[PDB]
Amino acid sequence: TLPRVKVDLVKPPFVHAHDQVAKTGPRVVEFTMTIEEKKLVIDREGTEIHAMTFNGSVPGPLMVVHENDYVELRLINPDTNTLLHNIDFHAATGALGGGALTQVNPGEETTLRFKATKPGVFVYHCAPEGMVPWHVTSGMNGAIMVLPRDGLKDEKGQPLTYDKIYYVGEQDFYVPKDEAGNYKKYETPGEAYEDAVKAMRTLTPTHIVFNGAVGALTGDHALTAAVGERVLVVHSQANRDTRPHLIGGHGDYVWATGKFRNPPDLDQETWLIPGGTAGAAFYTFRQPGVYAYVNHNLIEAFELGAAGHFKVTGEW
Amino acid sequence: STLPRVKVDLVKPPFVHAHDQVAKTGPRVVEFTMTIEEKKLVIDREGTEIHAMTFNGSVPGPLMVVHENDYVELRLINPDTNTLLHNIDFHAATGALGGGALTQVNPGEETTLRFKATKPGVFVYHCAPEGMVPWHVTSGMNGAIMVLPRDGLKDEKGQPLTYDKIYYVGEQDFYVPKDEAGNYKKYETPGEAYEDAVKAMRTLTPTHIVFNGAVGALTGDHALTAAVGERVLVVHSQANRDTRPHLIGGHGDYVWATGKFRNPPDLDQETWLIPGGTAGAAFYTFRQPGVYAYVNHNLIEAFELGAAGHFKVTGE
Amino acid sequence: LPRVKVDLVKPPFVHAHDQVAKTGPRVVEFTMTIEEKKLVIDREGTEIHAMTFNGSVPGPLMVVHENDYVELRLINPDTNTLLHNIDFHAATGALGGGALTQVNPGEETTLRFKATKPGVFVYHCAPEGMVPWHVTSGMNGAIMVLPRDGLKDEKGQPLTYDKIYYVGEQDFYVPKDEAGNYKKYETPGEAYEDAVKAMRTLTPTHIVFNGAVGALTGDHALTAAVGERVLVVHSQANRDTRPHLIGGHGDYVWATGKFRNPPDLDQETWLIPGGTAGAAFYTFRQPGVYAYVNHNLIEAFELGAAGHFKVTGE
Ligand SMILES: [Cl-]
Ligand SMILES: [Cl-]
Ligand SMILES: [Cl-]
Ligand SMILES: [Cu+2]
Ligand SMILES: [Cu+2]
Ligand SMILES: [Cu+2]
Ligand SMILES: [Cu+2]
Ligand SMILES: [Cu+2]
Ligand SMILES: [Cu+2]
Repeated sequence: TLPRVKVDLVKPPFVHAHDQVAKTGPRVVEFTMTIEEKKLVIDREGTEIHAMTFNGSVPGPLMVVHENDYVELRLINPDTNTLLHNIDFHAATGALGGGALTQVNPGEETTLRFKATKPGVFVYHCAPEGMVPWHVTSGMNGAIMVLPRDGLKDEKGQPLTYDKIYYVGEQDFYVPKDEAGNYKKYETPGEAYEDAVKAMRTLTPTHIVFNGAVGALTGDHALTAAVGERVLVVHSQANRDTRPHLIGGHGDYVWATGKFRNPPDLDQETWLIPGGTAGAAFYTFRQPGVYAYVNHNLIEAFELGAAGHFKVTGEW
Repeated sequence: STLPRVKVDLVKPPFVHAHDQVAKTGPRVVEFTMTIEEKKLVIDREGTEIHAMTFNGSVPGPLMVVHENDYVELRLINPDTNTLLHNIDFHAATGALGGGALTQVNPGEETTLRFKATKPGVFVYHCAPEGMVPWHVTSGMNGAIMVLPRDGLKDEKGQPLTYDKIYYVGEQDFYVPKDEAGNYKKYETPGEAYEDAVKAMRTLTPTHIVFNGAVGALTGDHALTAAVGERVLVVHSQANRDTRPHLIGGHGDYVWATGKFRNPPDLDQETWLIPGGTAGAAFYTFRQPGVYAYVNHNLIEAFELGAAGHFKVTGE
Repeated sequence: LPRVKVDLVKPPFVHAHDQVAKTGPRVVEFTMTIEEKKLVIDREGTEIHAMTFNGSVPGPLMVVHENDYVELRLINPDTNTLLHNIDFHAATGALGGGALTQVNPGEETTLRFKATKPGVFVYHCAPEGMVPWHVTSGMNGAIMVLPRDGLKDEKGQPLTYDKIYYVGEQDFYVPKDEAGNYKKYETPGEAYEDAVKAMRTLTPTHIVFNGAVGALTGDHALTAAVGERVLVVHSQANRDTRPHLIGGHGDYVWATGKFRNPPDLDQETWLIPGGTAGAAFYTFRQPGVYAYVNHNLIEAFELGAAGHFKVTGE
């Protein structure tokens, strides 16, 4: 009985078009994603890994719906892939049908549907029995935003409207090394499993990056904004704690654990986003220049890759 | 000596001894008794053994429940069968190092500790022998105590929150020493493992992280149970290292991440951070039947290190 | 706009100030001299090349009122060998607009920004391409921007402290050799290579309060008297920490240190994110000794994140 509306997901950090304040009532929003396993270069030294992704990107695209809409996803696992995948949504309640029904082997496809009853930004990631850590730390995760029917509100209940929105997915990678110390390459994901588990148990990442690779959000790929623009930055980490910080700016309004029924925190310099969570920060640029966006464990940002840039224009 | 007295018999986790959410009488002296027990314990599927230091023979120690402004009187017994000096620190107590400077007992002795529970919330209690604190805490000597508001739990709006079931999930990080051959080492006595224990703790990387003392301790047969419609409170603690609870398929409807009840709970949490040395409480109402997993959301720590349990929910 | 000059003191102590502003907006002037020097951080005599503001780790705590202007005269004497560039989490924009603020040995620069947001903020070195090395070498501190009307509890009522202490927690990554022994270098430049290798392990060899193991114990223990209201500013420019007052509590806590937000009550332990400064308010009710620790007990009692509070009274 509910009207359906198709959406075309875009590669992060960008987000598909949508209305902050819903212009209708509940609806069934239809999304589509194609799982893609592929080699990926994550740093400047040509370090390669077998990434497992949603739509060929790390992180997966940001989905945006409104409180009480129905999210319908068509997940496709082409026969070009070699592994089983089972998507999991933190915004949903229950098993969504059961592993047997959600699970998708190479050459299969399935449709999921659940009601987004809670407003906020949530993490979605793969959860294949016995290999959860592996898929998640291979890039198989993203986030979905469930906006309150009439947009975001400040601590006073007054509206907060953003002019721009970016989705920064933080990914921790655990690239296995040999005896010498050199990183290792593999022909297929499976051959990497053995060493991958061993590397993950060290609990020490070799790389921590935004949008899939070192520098992915710097240079000409830097995020953009103009003096006076209100920007919303959705940040997620599906497996490890992170602490975002906007160098030269602040988090005017922050939902560190990303759930909008809770009023936001003000004037945050840095905020902690727990592993397995998505967070959202709201900031209004008052000056031009270059603003870095980092994980404030500076070793993780400047050594392992967790840093990006914000190019802001306008007159000083 | 003016206050009425009541005796309570502690039970083994994840269960909690009988109690009233809404206090039925005024301040009382609640009497508890615990026997320290040093013993070999198997913590994983591979039969790995360690010398555990426990309160009442379990890891974690039992959950003590009292009401705000009651007096907690604990009789701590260290039988001569043990070999080490022990004591106990309550984060709920004031002065005397949480009562740690007053509860030093050698094997063959016993002591009675008493303090007023002036602050509502869940607190961690752990052993703190001078010179060997981390060693005892990471050997399993820690638990938690809940000081309920005299009027029970309330939501972010001041309305009562009543739970039908309560479970105490204690997360424990173990640092089992390995030899040059990469194998886990065994010992004749606790003190015989000190040197290696300290060297293993300084790596800051746990070999195991478990719920209720061992891998799978809360899975399968020993899975937590609930029925559709039941409100469940889950008290979760970690005496030494940060943790991030997540109920797969569910949420934290009302959460006190740092566990202090005078602070309004956070709503719709997908995952929440409980700091090392803190006890947290999450309230959830099951809507769909099935097996819900309860994990530490650093998926490597949960699925590779043991921090994962199960929730068997019945109903339609 | 009026200008006053204030003299900074070595932490854990804080320069005198008013909790409630007695005047309107002003320009508070501070001066700091960078100082690279060898430093012993543990009782085993382990030495490192510390990069510091005013010769101490952490740097001194600066205190101003919301909307005051902070003007800092940063001096990098020629007796140093590295270039430095200060960064303030309290400031908006990249301070140095018309001119660069980096300062090579033998140069100085003046910095000025408006403290528009109340709370405690981290300030630390941020040199192009060596940020983590300087920050983990001690070059960081904090600045408190008090609300004009002083602190308030969750009910909007005033909170006044009798004492204030600044505890800077520092994580060090001292490089080891083949045999597992800490390495020593002649200058900070010679250590760079091994330093980056040590930091990449993400595992500190030392985590200390006020620059060294035990720096806040014994004769240097923090002091208070029963009945006194104490405010403890705690910062960590690079790694998460979880303060805990053994035998006490955080009656009022601003874990992420921002005052426009009501504090949390009755905290046993609170998480302060890396790159953040937090503040805890407590009223001592009993005499005796109290420990102040990072509640990852291994980091506290094995790595050095522990200090003492000697309290007198009835
Ligand atoms: Cl910064
Ligand atoms: Cl999950
Ligand atoms: Cl303690
Ligand atoms: Cu997958
Ligand atoms: Cu998850
Ligand atoms: Cu003990
Ligand atoms: Cu403790
Ligand atoms: Cu510097
Ligand atoms: Cu910073």
